Amino acid sequence: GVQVETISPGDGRTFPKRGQTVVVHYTGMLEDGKKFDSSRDRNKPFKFMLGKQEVIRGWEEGVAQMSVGQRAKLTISPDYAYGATGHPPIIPPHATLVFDVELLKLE
Repeated sequence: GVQVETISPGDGRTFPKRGQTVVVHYTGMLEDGKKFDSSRDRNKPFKFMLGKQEVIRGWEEGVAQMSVGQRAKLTISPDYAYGATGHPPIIPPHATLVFDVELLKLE
């Protein structure tokens, strides 16, 4: 599944719902800390629609548990990420992923 650990608190009140668009900054890392992707490096927040299945399951279910303004560490099992096949060569088979996610706003 996905484990959500707070880095810094959000408002504690505004949680995203299915169909809403979330705006986030994120960094994705493998278990040894290697970064594989980051919106901060592009200086461009990332948007996705909750429930559209346009991101991996853990990032979706994890952000659903975040409030606006929160920054959190999401640890995601491979079955909630890229599974047995992965995303070669950047994501190996059966990889647990760690994302640092900041929920900036809902649209």
